[PDB]
Amino acid sequence: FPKVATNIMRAWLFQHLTHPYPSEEQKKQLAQDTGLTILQVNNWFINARRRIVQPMIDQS
DNA sequence: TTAGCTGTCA
DNA sequence: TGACAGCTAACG
Repeated sequence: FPKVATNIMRAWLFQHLTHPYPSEEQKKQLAQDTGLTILQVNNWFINARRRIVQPMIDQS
């Protein structure tokens, strides 16, 4: 929900459109850089992939 | 058994 | 768009 939390999560995503699956090291590092919880970080990407990444694939 | 994906509500 | 119950794939 934090406006900042979105930005930090958006960057890594588009910085890894081919491998949008972070590691346990990056998951916590994102959580610390956002203050969110691990579960919050986990769910965000899973939603982001099918709402940000996948739609662009369809357009190709 | 855990990471990830689908379906889905407020 | 952030939640989580439920199903699915990579026997210890």
